[PDB]
Amino acid sequence: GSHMFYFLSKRRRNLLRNPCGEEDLEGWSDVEHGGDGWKVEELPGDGNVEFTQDDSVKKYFASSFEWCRKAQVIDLQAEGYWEELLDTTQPAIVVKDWYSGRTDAGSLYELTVRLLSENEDVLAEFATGQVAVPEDGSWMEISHTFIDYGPGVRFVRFEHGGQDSVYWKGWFGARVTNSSVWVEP
Ligand SMILES: [Cl-]
Ligand code: NI
Repeated sequence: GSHMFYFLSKRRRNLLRNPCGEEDLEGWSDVEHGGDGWKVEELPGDGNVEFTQDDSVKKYFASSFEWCRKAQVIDLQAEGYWEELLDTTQPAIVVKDWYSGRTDAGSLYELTVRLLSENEDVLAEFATGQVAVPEDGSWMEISHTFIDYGPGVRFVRFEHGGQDSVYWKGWFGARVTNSSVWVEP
């Protein structure tokens, strides 16, 4: 009620802008448009129809027949995570993403998240490599929690992407949405 655990718990919030495409590609950088590029689409066109545990999620980004990628760099200090706190406490940095594909074509997904120093030094890294998206159209979560990452972390670089497995014109690639980065104690 006055301790750091309480405050970090209270200030926990997604630090990624525009996680679902409500603002199109706004807030996303190093946007790479492989094939026909990224396209924001709405939930239930139907199919497998899952997106459970969060009904606020209405849209997703769909990738095409060559890699579509996009990234965001989060300034932890600017969001109020004190340099001293980051350096000695190294509080949990939790990154999550949701991906799915179509039932009429396979697709691939990849996530790379890095903790960077003030000068873009790569201090920590989580990387999925290329991942087979579920054939049945279901949404899959990926989650990684960075701990014990050492001093000097200032930025979180979140990068993800998708492509189809069929090389077809249109948007048959991996779909991504509800991406998150937050700090917890
Ligand atoms: Cl949140
Ligand atoms: Ni307290």
